[PDB]
Amino acid sequence: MKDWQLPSHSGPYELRIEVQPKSHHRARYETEGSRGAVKASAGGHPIVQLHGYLENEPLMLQLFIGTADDRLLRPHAFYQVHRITGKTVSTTSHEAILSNTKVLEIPLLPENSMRAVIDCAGILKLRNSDIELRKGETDIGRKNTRVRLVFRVHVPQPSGRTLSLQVASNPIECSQRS
DNA sequence: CGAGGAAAATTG
DNA sequence: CAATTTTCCTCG
Repeated sequence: MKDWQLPSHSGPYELRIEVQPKSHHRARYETEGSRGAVKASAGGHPIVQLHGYLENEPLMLQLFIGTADDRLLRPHAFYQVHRITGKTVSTTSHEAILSNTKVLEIPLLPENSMRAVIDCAGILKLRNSDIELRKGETDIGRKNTRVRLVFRVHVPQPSGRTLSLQVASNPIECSQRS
């Protein structure tokens, strides 16, 4: 259900998420698109801050979404939707649709305290029945209503070594019945 | 306003 | 048949 006790670290640098949301996101449907977005049982929007690269060179962070499978990940289902609310502090946020995969290329400014708060992305539920007739693909069919987040950064050091990171956020789950 | 809970439909 | 889902409803 959660594995936050076994980090890999990146030398003298460390890219980790600050305030973490709950694993019970509320993804609505394309037929009832109205509510459902970035929130938690009470209050705890997700935050992403890098504490390591302290050079005058800029950096670009990318997001990699992958369903909550067992060992090898699968091609993301369809958790792709926009948002709307003055509280949508889009200081650092971006999206990138891929062949059955969703990614977010969020760049980091130079001296902006390396801040990247997440409060401008909602969540849509993937109608399993619609993904059942999909055939071939192994996206959210009918027994997998859970996806996983994988944050990855890539900052090349001007000397002889690349600084790449890979974090894993909690799996998004809309089904309430175990 | 959002979210959760419950209800329900359909599919396997 | 039960599994699982689906969408709604109600509620905070």
